[PDB]
Amino acid sequence: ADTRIGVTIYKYDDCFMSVVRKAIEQDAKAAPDVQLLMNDSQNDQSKQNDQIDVLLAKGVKALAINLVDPAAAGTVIEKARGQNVPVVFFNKEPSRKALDSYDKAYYVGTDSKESGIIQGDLIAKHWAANQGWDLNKDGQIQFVLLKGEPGHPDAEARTTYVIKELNDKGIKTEQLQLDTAMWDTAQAKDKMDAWLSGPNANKIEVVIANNDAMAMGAVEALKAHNKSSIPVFGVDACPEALALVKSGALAGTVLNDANNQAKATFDLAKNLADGKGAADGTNWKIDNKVVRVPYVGVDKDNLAEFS
Ligand SMILES: OC[C@H]1O[C@@H](O)[C@H](O)[C@@H](O)[C@@H]1O
Ligand SMILES: [Ca+2]
Repeated sequence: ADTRIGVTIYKYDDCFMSVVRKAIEQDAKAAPDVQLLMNDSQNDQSKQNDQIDVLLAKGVKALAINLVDPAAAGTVIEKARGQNVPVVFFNKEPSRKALDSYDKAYYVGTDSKESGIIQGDLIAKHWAANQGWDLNKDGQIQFVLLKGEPGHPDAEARTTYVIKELNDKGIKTEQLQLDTAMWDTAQAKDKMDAWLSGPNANKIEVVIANNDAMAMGAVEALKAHNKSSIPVFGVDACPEALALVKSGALAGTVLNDANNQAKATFDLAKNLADGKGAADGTNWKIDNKVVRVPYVGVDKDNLAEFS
């Protein structure tokens, strides 16, 4: 009969996870034997926990879980273990210890630091090509940074590695501001607006955001202050962001490959639901229960390949 797979998305109103959610539903449409039970956890781990209980009570044969809280992986694993059901975590990466605590736990995502390195290289390229961006002519990038959720592996790695990569390439940096905007456009717009309204706003040379949603908020705040001359960099290559790379409102971004992350999540979940090896009949390379999908930098010079 039909194989039910339970899926939780941490919040449907996340740009990137909306792409992933839709892609996984398209993938399921192409598997006549599988029924997806899709849940919006509304950015609340307690809601997600209850949703998982309901899915397990409905007899799902696998779970695909996009955690609200990464630290809740253990909690979720113990729920799955109660039914001896496999779980494919995706996009918010559990700790190695959590993954190793249950032989039926897997993870699909990315090499988080790669996105930071790529973003840093993009900034380095554009900085070298636009020395007018060095407003105070000190040879250093005076930056502000809009961080994702504290503790989220992508937020932590993108924040560390964008700056490390710039510095390693011989570009000194001065952090003027850094705060979280929780992956959200409105929070980022308000934070950027505050920074532009504070004393020494005039020192800001480059805006770095851990994702496109926050970058797009910054773009709007810059526009409101007639400061669009300041470049903004993001991560994801969300559809709206690519339009802004085209228009010049966004200086660069980094494709976070939602389509392939969705496909790997679905393929592994379906195999595990069927009691097969996770990668059976696929080309996915699973390394110690993890699949990582490459990022790719995007700017006007290669936009034609992504538009
Ligand atoms: O967990 C959700 C987050 O995942 C990250 O990989 C994406 O870059 C963000 O846009 C998204 O908000
Ligand atoms: Ca400078």
